[PDB]
Amino acid sequence: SLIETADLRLLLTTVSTEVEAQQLAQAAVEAGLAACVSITPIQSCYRWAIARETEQQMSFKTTVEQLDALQQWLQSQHPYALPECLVLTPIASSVAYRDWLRSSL
Amino acid sequence: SLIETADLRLLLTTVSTEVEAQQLAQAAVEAGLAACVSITPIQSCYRWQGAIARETEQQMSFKTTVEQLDALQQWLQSQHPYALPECLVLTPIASSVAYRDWLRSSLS
Amino acid sequence: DLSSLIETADLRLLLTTVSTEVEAQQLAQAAVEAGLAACVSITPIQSCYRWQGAIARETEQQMSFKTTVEQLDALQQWLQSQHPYALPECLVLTPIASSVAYRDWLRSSL
Repeated sequence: SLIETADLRLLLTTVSTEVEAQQLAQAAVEAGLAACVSITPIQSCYRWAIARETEQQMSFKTTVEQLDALQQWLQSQHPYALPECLVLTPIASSVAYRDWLRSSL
Repeated sequence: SLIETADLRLLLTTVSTEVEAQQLAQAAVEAGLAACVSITPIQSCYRWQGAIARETEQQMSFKTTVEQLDALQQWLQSQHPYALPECLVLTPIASSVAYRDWLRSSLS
Repeated sequence: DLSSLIETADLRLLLTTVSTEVEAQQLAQAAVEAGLAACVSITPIQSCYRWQGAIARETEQQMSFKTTVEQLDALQQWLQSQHPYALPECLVLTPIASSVAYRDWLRSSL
């Protein structure tokens, strides 16, 4: 059952292509910067004038210990870009999932 | 109108296929454990069984109250196709008065 | 600023759903035009809920409005005048960190 959590983090960022998204996910998990990553296609509307672009939403599961390192490494992979960077803190998790995630880093 | 909230919860998990996701969503709602469930197709990448895997999955977001969360999670665990399901819980910090009321009422 | 994470308390994500892609695109455009959000993202989903006593499953568009707490009230009030549903979903999350560069872009856009 559930345990209240303060040290888990979800890092949400965007990249332009699926190819990049698949590569970033794999190398992030390979490097121990995230335990898992999801990729979701989205359409974004934003001011840059108003642009409408199709991109990939990435959600990286990680801990507060690995977060700063993860965010920097991601930016090193597209240093020209000014990507979305938003982090959420879950208030709870299962014991088992929390332990797997921490063990994977 | 907007109101600060502390008793709403979004439980996030993933399942393999669309059928699995539809069945689990319907049954949670029918059990009165979630007010609504959203399902989004995703690709995931993770370490499992000593390897890095890339797979297509369905992201699920169960909208519920703190009162039903422990029950929903115990139920999920008995019903989930994965041995170790993803289980992450987010807390909204605000809602409309009318939406907050709708969620709570759906589970009353 | 691109490489540095900072704690944020002033950023907000407002989540709602609408029925059609046309609706979503029209709302997202108008929110950015009016300075109420810096960025709006749209994602196709399926949602399951009880309606008129029966379990319904419907295709919808999930929207995520990225904004500040200074604009959040105005956004929500504006949404209620412009949303196609009688009782729209409205859940707001607080990101607790961002990059210096993204937070500044977001603030400067509003």
